[PDB]
Amino acid sequence: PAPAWTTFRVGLFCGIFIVLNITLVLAAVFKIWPLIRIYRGGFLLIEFLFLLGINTYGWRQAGVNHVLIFELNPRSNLSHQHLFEIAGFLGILWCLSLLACFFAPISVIPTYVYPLALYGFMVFFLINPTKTFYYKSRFWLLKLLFRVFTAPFHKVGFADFWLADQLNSLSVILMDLEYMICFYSLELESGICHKYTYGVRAIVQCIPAWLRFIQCLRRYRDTKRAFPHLVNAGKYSTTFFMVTFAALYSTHKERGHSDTMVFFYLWIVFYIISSCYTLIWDLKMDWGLFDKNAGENTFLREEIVYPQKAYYYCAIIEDVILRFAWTIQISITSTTLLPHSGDIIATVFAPLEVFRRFVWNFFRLENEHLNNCGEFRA
Amino acid sequence: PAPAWTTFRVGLFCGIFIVLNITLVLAAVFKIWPLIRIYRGGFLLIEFLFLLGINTYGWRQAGVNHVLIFELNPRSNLSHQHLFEIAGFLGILWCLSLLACFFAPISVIPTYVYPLALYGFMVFFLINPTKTFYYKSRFWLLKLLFRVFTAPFHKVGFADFWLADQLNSLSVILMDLEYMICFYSLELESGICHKYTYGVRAIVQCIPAWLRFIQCLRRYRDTKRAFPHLVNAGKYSTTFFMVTFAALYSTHKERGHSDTMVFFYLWIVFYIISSCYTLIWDLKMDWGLFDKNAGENTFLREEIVYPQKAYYYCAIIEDVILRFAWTIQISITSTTLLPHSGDIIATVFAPLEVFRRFVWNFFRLENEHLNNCGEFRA
Ligand SMILES: CCCCC/C=C\C/C=C\CCCCCCCC(=O)O[C@H](COC(=O)CCCCCCCCCCCCCCC)COP(=O)([O-])OCC[N+](C)(C)C
Ligand SMILES: CCCCC/C=C\C/C=C\CCCCCCCC(=O)O[C@H](COC(=O)CCCCCCCCCCCCCCC)COP(=O)([O-])OCC[N+](C)(C)C
Ligand SMILES: CC(C)CCC[C@@H](C)[C@H]1CC[C@H]2[C@@H]3CC=C4C[C@@H](O)CC[C@]4(C)[C@H]3CC[C@]12C
Ligand SMILES: CC(C)CCC[C@@H](C)[C@H]1CC[C@H]2[C@@H]3CC=C4C[C@@H](O)CC[C@]4(C)[C@H]3CC[C@]12C
Repeated sequence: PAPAWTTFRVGLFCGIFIVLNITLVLAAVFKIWPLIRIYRGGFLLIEFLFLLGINTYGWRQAGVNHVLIFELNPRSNLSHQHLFEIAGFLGILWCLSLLACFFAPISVIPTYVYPLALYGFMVFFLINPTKTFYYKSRFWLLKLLFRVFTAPFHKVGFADFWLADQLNSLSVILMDLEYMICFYSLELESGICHKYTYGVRAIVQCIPAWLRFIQCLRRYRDTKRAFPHLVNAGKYSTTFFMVTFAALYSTHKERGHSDTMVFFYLWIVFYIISSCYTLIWDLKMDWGLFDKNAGENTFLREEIVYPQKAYYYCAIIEDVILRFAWTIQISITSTTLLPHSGDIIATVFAPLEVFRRFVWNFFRLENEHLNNCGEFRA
Repeated sequence: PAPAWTTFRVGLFCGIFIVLNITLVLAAVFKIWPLIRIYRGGFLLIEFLFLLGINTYGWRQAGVNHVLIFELNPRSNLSHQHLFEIAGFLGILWCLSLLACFFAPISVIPTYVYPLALYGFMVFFLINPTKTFYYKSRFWLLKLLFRVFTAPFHKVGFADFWLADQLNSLSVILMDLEYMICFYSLELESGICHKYTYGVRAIVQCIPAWLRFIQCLRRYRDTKRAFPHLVNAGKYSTTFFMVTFAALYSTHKERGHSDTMVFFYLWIVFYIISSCYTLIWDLKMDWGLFDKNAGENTFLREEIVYPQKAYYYCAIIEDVILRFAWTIQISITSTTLLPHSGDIIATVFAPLEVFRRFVWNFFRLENEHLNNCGEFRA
C-alpha cells in the first residue's frame, strides 16, 4: 500500500488542479503567442502520466506481472499513487503558468516567461541530479530514453520498445517544439511557419516511427526472424511514405507543377495503407486477439485476464476509430493540408491518441504477460 | 489506519478549500447584509472541527485514552482524518456560499439565500435521519447536545461538561445568530440593533456559562463536594456579573442616569475577577499543572505525557493572554462598548478563543487521563 501522506498529497494536488482548471475555463469564457500550441505538450504529458498511473493500477489489479515484463526491481516499485501525485503536481504548475500568461499578473516579467519556466522546471525535475524525488525511477527512465533514442546502437528490450511506442503516441510534443522554434526564429508574411512547410517538419513528425523502425531492424538482425520484425518495419515506414507524400502534395499545391494531384492520390492511398497496417498490428499482434484457439471468447484471445469482454470489444472499436483519427492528425500537423482547421483538429485529436495509447498499453501488457508475443523473454 | 480513500478525500477537500480561500481573498481585495456576522459562525465551526481532528490525533499519539474519558465505544472511533474531511467539506461549502454572495452569479436568486441554505445544509447534515456520513457519531453528538442544554435534568459526565465548555468557547455563534434575527426583524433607524443594546443580548451571551454553572450545581447536589463544584460555579457566574454590568453601563450611556461611571468601575472589577478566576481554574485544576509533587518539571505536574515541556509553557502563556482576550471579546459583543471597532475586534478574537479552547482540550484531556481531575471515574 502507498503511504498515507502520499495519498493525501495526491488528493490535495487533484483538488488544486481541478479548481485551477475551473478558474482557467471561467477566465477563458469571460476574459502575441500561440498559447494553445505552447501548452498542448504539457497538457498531453500530464494526461499521459495520469493514464500511466491508471495503467499501473489496472496491471496490478489484473495480476499482470508488469514488473517482470519491464524488468523492474521487484523489491522497489513505483505505485500508481506516485504517478498520480507527479501528474497532479505538474498539472498545478501547468495551470498556474497558463493563468499567469492569461492574466500577466506581474508586468515586468513577460508572458512567455511562465511557459519557459514551466517547461524548464519539468525538464530539471526529470533530470534532477539530487535524489529528492523518485530518483531511482527518474534515472531508470533517463537510461531507457537514452537507449531508445539510440535505437540501433543498443539491443532492444520490452521497455525500449514500449517507450518508443509511447514517444510515437507523443509526436505532437515534438511537432509543437519544432513549431515554437520556427515561431521564435521567424515570427519574433507573418504566419510564415504555419503557411509553409519543409522537410525538417516531416522529419520531426516521423522521428518516433524512425526510432521504432530502427529498433525493429536491430531486433531482426539479432534474432534473424524476418517475418515479424520486417512486417513491423513496413508498418512504421508506411508513416514515412504517407508524410512525404503529403509534404509533396502541399508543396506542389503552393506551386503547381502538374504533379499535385499525383501526390494527393499517393498520400490518401498510403494513409489508408498505414491506418490498416497499424490497426491490424495492434489488434492481432500487440493484443493477440482474433486468435483461432479462442473458442469461448469471440474475436478475443482464449485467455483474458480482464473481467469483461465488453472492455475488449470497446477497445477494438476505440482502436480503429482513434487509429484513423491519429493518422488524420499526423497528416494535419505534418503539412498545411487543411489550413484553418488543422490546429484545432490536432489539438482535439492528440488527447484521443493519448487515450488510445493508454488502452493499447493495457492490452499489450496483458498479452505480453499471457504470451511472449514480444519475444523479449527466454 | 484510516482508509486510503478517506485520506484522498481529505486531501482533495483541503486543496479545494485552500484554492477557494485564495479566490475569496483575491475577490475581496479586488472588490445590504452583514456578511461578516453571517459567515463568522460557519468559519468558527469549521475551525473548531479542524482543531478537534488535531486534538484527536494528538490524544492518540500521546497515549491519552480519550476514548475511555469520553466513554466512547472502543470498537467504533472517529479518526482525526474523518474530522479533517468533514471540516474541509464544510469549509468548501462555506467558501462557495461566500463567493456566490460576493459575485451574485444568479440574478433571479436573492443574495440572502446563499448563506441560509449553506447553514441549512449543516443543520440537515447534523440531523440527517439516514444512516450515512458517520451517523452513529452524529447521533451521539445530538444526544450529548440535548443533555447539555437540559443540564439540570441529567447528571453531568465528562462528555457533557466538555461539550458545555466547547459551547462556552463558541458563544460568538449564538451572538451572531441573535444579531441576525434582530437585523431581520428591525432593519429589514439604520443599524438599530448594532447601535443599541438590550437585555436579551446579555441573556444570549450567558447561555453557555449558564449551562456550565447549572451543571456544576447539579454535580454539587449529586456528590455533595462543595469546594470544586462551588468554586467552578462562582467562576462561571463571574461572566454573568461582567456581562450584566457591561450591559447596564451601555444602557446608562444611551440614557444618562448619572451612574455610568459606577457601572464602568464595577464592570472593570468583575472583568478582572472573571479573567483571573477562569485563568487560575484552567491552569491549576483543568490542566493539573504547577503541582507541588513535581520536582523535575517546574510549574508543571509530576507526570507529563507530551514530549515537550515547552509545549506546556507555551500553552500556559497563550492561555494567560487569550483568557483576557476572550473576556474582552464577550464584553464588547454583549454590549455597545466599541460600536466603531467592536465587530472587528470580536471577529479577530473569536478564532483566537477557539484555538485557546483547542489547547485547553488537549491539556485537560491529558490531565484527566493521568488523574481524575474531573472525578468522572471511580
Ligand atoms: C516528447 C517529449 C517527452 C516525452 C515524454 C517522455 C517520457 C515520459 C514517458 C514515460 C515514462 C515511463 C513510464 C514508466 C513505464 C514503466 C512502468 C512503471 O511504472 O515503472 C516505474 C518506472 O518509473 C519511471 O520510469 C518514472 C515514471 C514517470 C515519472 C515522470 C518524471 C517527470 C517527467 C517530466 C517531463 C519530462 C520531459 C520534459 C518536458 C518536455 C517503476 O518505478 P521504480 O522506481 O520501480 O523504477 C525502477 C527503478 N529501479 C529499477 C532502479 C528500482
Ligand atoms: C451553534 C451550535 C454549533 C454546533 C455545536 C458544536 C459542535 C458540534 C460538533 C462537534 C462536537 C462534538 C465533539 C466530540 C469530540 C469527542 C472526541 C472524538 O473525536 O470522539 C468521537 C466523537 O464523535 C462525535 O461526537 C463526532 C465528532 C463531530 C463530527 C461532525 C458532526 C457534524 C457536526 C455539524 C454541526 C452543524 C451545526 C449547524 C449550526 C447549528 C468518537 O467518534 P465515534 O464515531 O466513536 O462517535 C461515538 C459514536 N458511538 C458512541 C456510537 C461509538
Ligand atoms: C468510450 C469508448 C470508445 C472508450 C473505449 C472503452 C474504455 C472506456 C475501456 C477500454 C479499455 C477499458 C479498461 C480495460 C481494463 C481495465 C482494468 C480493470 O481492472 C479496471 C477497468 C479498466 C481500466 C477498463 C476501463 C474501461 C476502458 C478504459
Ligand atoms: C501563542 C504562542 C506564544 C504559543 C502558541 C503555542 C501553540 C502553537 C502550542 C500550544 C500547545 C501545543 C500542542 C501541544 C501538544 C501537541 C501534541 C503533539 O503530539 C503534536 C504537537 C501538539 C499539537 C502541539 C502543537 C503546538 C501547540 C498547539
